[PDB]
Amino acid sequence: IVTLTRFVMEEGRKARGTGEMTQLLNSLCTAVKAISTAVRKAGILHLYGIAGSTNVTGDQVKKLDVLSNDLVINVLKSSFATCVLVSEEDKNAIIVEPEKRGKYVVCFDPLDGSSNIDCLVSIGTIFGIYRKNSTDEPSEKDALQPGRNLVAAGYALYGSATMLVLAMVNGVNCFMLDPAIGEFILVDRDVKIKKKGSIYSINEGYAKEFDPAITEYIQRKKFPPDNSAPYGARYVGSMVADVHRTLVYGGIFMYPANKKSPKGKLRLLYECNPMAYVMEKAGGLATTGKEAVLDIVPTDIHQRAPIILGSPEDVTELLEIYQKHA
Amino acid sequence: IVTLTRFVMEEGRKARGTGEMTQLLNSLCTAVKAISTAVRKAGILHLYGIAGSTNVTGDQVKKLDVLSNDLVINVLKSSFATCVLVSEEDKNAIIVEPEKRGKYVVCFDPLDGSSNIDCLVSIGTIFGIYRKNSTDEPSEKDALQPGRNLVAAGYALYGSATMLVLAMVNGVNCFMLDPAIGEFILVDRDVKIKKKGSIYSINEGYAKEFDPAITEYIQRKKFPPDNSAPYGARYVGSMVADVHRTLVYGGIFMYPANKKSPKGKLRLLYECNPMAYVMEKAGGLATTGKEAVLDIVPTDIHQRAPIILGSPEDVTELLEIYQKHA
Amino acid sequence: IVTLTRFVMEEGRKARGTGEMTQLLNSLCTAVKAISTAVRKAGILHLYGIAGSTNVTGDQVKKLDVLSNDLVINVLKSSFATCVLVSEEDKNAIIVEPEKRGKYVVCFDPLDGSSNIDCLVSIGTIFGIYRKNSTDEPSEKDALQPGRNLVAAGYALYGSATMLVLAMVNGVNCFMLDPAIGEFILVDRDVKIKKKGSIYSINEGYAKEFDPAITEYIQRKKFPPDNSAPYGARYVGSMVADVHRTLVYGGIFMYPANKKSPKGKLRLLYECNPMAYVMEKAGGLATTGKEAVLDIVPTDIHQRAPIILGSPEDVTELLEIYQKHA
Amino acid sequence: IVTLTRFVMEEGRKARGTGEMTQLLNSLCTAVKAISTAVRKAGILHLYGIAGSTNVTGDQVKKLDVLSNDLVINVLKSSFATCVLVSEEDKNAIIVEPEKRGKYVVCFDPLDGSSNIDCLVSIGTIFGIYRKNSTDEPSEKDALQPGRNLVAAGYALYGSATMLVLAMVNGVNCFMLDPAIGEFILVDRDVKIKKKGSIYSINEGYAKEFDPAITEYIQRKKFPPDNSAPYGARYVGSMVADVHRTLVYGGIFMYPANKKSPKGKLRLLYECNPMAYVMEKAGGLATTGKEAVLDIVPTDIHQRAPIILGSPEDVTELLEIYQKHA
Ligand SMILES: Nc1ncnc2c1ncn2[C@@H]1O[C@H](COP(=O)(O)O)[C@@H](O)[C@H]1O
Ligand SMILES: Nc1ncnc2c1ncn2[C@@H]1O[C@H](COP(=O)(O)O)[C@@H](O)[C@H]1O
Ligand SMILES: Nc1ncnc2c1ncn2[C@@H]1O[C@H](COP(=O)(O)O)[C@@H](O)[C@H]1O
Ligand SMILES: Nc1ncnc2c1ncn2[C@@H]1O[C@H](COP(=O)(O)O)[C@@H](O)[C@H]1O
Ligand SMILES: O=P(O)(O)OC[C@H]1O[C@](O)(CO)[C@@H](O)[C@@H]1O
Ligand SMILES: O=P(O)(O)OC[C@H]1O[C@](O)(CO)[C@@H](O)[C@@H]1O
Ligand SMILES: O=P(O)(O)OC[C@H]1O[C@](O)(CO)[C@@H](O)[C@@H]1O
Ligand SMILES: O=P(O)(O)OC[C@H]1O[C@](O)(CO)[C@@H](O)[C@@H]1O
Ligand SMILES: [Mn+2]
Ligand SMILES: [Mn+2]
Ligand SMILES: [Mn+2]
Ligand SMILES: [Mn+2]
Ligand SMILES: [Mn+2]
Ligand SMILES: [Mn+2]
Ligand SMILES: [Mn+2]
Ligand SMILES: [Mn+2]
Repeated sequence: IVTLTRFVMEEGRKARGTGEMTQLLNSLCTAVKAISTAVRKAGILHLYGIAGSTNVTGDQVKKLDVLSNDLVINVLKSSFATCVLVSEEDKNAIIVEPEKRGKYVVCFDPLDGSSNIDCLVSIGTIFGIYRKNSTDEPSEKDALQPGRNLVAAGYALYGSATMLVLAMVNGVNCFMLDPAIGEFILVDRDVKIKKKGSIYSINEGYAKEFDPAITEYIQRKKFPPDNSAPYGARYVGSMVADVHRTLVYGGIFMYPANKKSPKGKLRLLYECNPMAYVMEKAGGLATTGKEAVLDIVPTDIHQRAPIILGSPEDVTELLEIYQKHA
Repeated sequence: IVTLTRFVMEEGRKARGTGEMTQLLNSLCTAVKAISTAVRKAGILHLYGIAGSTNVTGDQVKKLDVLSNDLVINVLKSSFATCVLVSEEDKNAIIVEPEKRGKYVVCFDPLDGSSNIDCLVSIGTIFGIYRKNSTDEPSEKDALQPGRNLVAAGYALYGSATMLVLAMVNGVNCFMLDPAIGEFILVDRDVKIKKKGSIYSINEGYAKEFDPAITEYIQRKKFPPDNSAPYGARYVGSMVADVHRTLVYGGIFMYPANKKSPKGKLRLLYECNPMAYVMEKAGGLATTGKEAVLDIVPTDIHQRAPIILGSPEDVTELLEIYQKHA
Repeated sequence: IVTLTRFVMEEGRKARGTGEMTQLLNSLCTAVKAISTAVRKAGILHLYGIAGSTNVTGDQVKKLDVLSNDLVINVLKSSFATCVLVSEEDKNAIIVEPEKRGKYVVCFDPLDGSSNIDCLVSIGTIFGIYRKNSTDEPSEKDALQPGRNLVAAGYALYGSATMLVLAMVNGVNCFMLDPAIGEFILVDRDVKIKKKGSIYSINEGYAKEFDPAITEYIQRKKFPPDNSAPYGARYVGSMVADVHRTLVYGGIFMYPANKKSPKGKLRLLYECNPMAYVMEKAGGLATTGKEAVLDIVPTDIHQRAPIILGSPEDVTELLEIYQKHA
Repeated sequence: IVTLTRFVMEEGRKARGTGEMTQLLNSLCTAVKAISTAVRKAGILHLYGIAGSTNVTGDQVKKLDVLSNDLVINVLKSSFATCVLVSEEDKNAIIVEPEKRGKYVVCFDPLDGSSNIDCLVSIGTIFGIYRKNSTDEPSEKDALQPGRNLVAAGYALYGSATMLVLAMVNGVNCFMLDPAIGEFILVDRDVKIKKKGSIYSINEGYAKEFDPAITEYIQRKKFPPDNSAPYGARYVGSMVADVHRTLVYGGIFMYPANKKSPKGKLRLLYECNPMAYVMEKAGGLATTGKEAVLDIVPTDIHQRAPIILGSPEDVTELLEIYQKHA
């Protein structure tokens, strides 16, 4: 029945758009379809391996990182829709050339889940979009806006299937990719997260580095005090996968500050904020433990932040702990 | 360069086979390719949902369970290669009809990872094969052989890519599926597992139900006593995915007996034993905590067992704990 | 490098469009991709057979006719771009409903080449587009415009490859479909036809029904009077295929009036005019034998016309004969 | 229901085979699937163009010629099934190396229809297979057997769909390729040709070079003397396509000797004989005009012959003319 293209246009029409938010999104889709095709046979393309470098953020860069990165930089460019790009792979903001330039700023993780490539676990692409504020010549500053300024945010999951999840002012919609005809077919319209789930998702390899609240919280999931059943544990290793499972099954996902990462691991611009926006749009929350993610005015484009998100009741139960303690 | 077909035949030729081990395997591949195609667009085929029943083992059965099941039952049948089939989905052994019958017994999880379907996490298919012993009319007994009798074992992963991993007397080989031409192209020849890794994989939602060894072991992964770095934690939720990551990255995977499941959760016939065989063939171990999995003469086809597997040094470190305690 | 999407937008941007010519075209592409996927496995979908009816024009209707028809009617509708549709399969004009209506009229052969389906020869889709003139409530009349009013025209070939050929005021571009990622990649930019070729393409099964000019002309192709080599003969059976080969190799294609079809066989609205427009835009001609096709004000939507098209020198050589005789 | 693999094995089983006729055939299929994938996007792979050479037989060699050739040479080799290969592209017989050698001789047109590549018309692959006679070290002679010695013959059509047609002692079966899962699904079981059709297929560009019988025959198709309707004319340009349409619709296909090609154009080994074998197995005929094709002991591997084939009544009507005249 409904293709992403169609849905795009019908929702962008009713909002009276110029078509520019549109070109952009459709450009992004092609990017996703291309990445997804490569991923489904990346080992047959010798795309596992290193490309040979370290990130601005520290990552040991893989070829897939590269390919998928170029693709997005390409497709966003040719869209005539954007003016500033912030990529995980790129040290500095990318300023579109003047003739190809649009009024949009786009932050993205071209391939989230690097630790999961070689072993063929789920991985994905995350992106956010803000409308340009400044009249300034477009600079790196036009990215340093908080999450509450996002006009669109989503991510693609190359899981058992390839899914494109997309949130805007009015809600979250999931579209799945039909490899056969190369289109994204709406699978879930206007998705909402459960008020409470029963899955906690965290790398407990940092049990020792964790703070007193995370510690108390986990213990409560494992030793429920109302003597209810203990939450299930899940941690795929790929932010896009865990966030998504949290989305459809409910529960909570966690990458908290620890004694070593005052500011957690995940990046504000291109992992944290879009995931938060999606999530709030579905009716769940997203906190550092101490403040909403979407309210944080970034000062650095590669800056990290902690992140608690998911079922509102769960996220709340833990905000309470953080209070109980600080 | 090398397709599964080719590799099959060249290795089956050198062993002087009848071609029967062969027909069988190739039949299995088609099964896998079909399952994989459906999975990559299962939501677009309305294959998420329930089919409407409970298993012999307890599972809330999904349509994918069904489809994928029928397919294997079909393809194994038409192969002329098998005589007894044991399926997760099927209460009783399936006895091939006499004209289509072969000298092989095939146990399989048609779709492992049901809790992970809806959220699009990795899932897969696991299978084992034994040569028929009895001259008896083929009965359910011809399945009740221990794991050290396996002639072939492997599984397919529908992860970010679709992989077909296969172990026989001589070693483990990975083949990836190229959707484009619908063939399985050898990606890794004669794979070996690291002697020690740094990932422990377990549902810690049962922290409370766990025994003293598992408990002590996890604590050691989190609080290394040689003050080394603490292992990373991973738990996809899908046996096929976690086993596989263990395979290529090293580390350990765990689904131990607990105060509620004297005998763990996973089934001996079609989850545990094939995974153990693969794993031992790669150079790692697979234990109940108390005995090798492959040495356990099953008495029931749907019987469960605990299972510790992975890097030999890790699996050993924990066997020691189990000793230290019992 | 360039996708149809991209090329669409960049050429529609420079013309200052509303995006409406655009939505429409992209809708058409999805239609084509869908038709093409089905065709590449139509026998495996039991799509060879009859659907069970006769056309307004006389055709024994096949299921593919139907499927492909519905698809276009669907996709053109949802585009918000059109107001009147004329289909080969549909007796009367189709008037889009008011809320979904646009300012465009679209005539199309949903699946050209029915005699060639069962035997797996090339087949295709042809379409034309005019901008609405009347302020009249959109009626069937808004289709009864001549070919020189076309704003866009092309067709898709499902040949050995799937090609999308598209002509507008500024020229003809070919895009090929990459099944892998489901996009149309520009293969030939701004195509031109040779001034003269060496292939004549005609159903000589009507040798007897043919007029004196066609007869004289064919004889000249077979017995060249400058004692040059005789033209090659080609006649696939599928208008889309023969027109296209004429396009890229040069030569001439013919479906002339005969003693039985005062007005030839092919339909003006949806076979003849778009093929003529493409062809003139490439630098060749298209004549009834007596008048340009694009100058013919249709009076009936299912009306036929003769059609000579291809290399300008050839088409001219034959216009001369038609003169020499009448 | 039935895959080529399955059908292969079940028919090869009942004949009590070694599996060697089998390996071979399945190797051939992969070859076909690979060629077909490339063809469906050959322009996107820059595979239109010249590779840069002339054949033993005269052809201006295209890259597709090359790719597809290598593939077959590869796959036939690795099959362990063959000992001599005769290719259109290869001047001399190819003698498999001793360790990879089998008891089979395989002649093939790796890509029939070169004049049709660039314009995206249907093209294909033709092949024949004979069992080795000599005890001689395998030489070029083991190919110089007549057509009545063929054990298997068929061809693949990359038309609107990709079809694999295959004849053996017991009859002709068509299998279509489902791109989706990369398998060949039986579409027509044990096919038969009509006793008479109404389509004559010939390059009438040689009207002038033709002999008195062909001339008289064509005139009869166009001016039926029983005043019946005149046959339809078809000539795709691609032997594989015209032969196939003849197969399923009935009628006749013609590439006769002419004043310039005492021996017609098509090659005996790899175009003519397999097409003849298929055709006779369906219940039609195949003649030079003067003698069955399958009875001709070749003396040269690249030798040509005329060829009339199709509906037995038609082929007969024309054999009579050839008599009437000589
Ligand atoms: N396809 C669309 N879906 C939803 N909103 C849109 C769309 N296109 C445009 N808009 C809204 O209109 C604003 C400007 O549109 P545009 O003129 O295309 O940049 C955006 O910030 C959106 O909020
Ligand atoms: N394709 C193969 N690869 C490895 N071993 C094989 C193969 N086919 C047969 N064998 C060996 O030969 C035994 C019997 O072969 P079969 O006669 O095909 O049942 C099996 O138990 C295998 O150990
Ligand atoms: N994508 C496009 N390519 C070429 N011309 C276009 C395109 N879109 C619009 N136009 C031109 O602008 C006119 C109206 O555009 P629209 O406002 O989209 O209906 C059309 O008749 C075209 O000639
Ligand atoms: N798959 C098959 N289908 C039909 N006949 C076969 C097949 N395999 C073998 N045969 C017959 O058995 C002969 C030798 O088989 P093989 O031992 O495989 O070379 C061939 O010449 C065939 O006529
Ligand atoms: O390896 P860790 O410490 O568990 O962190 C995993 C995280 O790393 C990422 O790959 C980004 O670094 C995320 O996708 C994922 O949540
Ligand atoms: O849901 P739990 O208790 O973590 O168990 C997960 C296990 O269940 C299975 O789906 C089989 O029941 C395995 O794939 C997986 O290891
Ligand atoms: O069957 P005929 O008389 O040769 O006409 C063939 C024509 O018919 C069509 O299928 C439309 O009727 C065209 O595609 C093709 O040119
Ligand atoms: O170009 P001509 O003379 O019509 O001959 C066409 C023949 O050439 C071939 O391409 C082989 O030369 C055949 O496929 C086809 O029948
Ligand atoms: Mn990244
Ligand atoms: Mn990431
Ligand atoms: Mn299962
Ligand atoms: Mn399972
Ligand atoms: Mn039609
Ligand atoms: Mn038509
Ligand atoms: Mn050739
Ligand atoms: Mn040929």
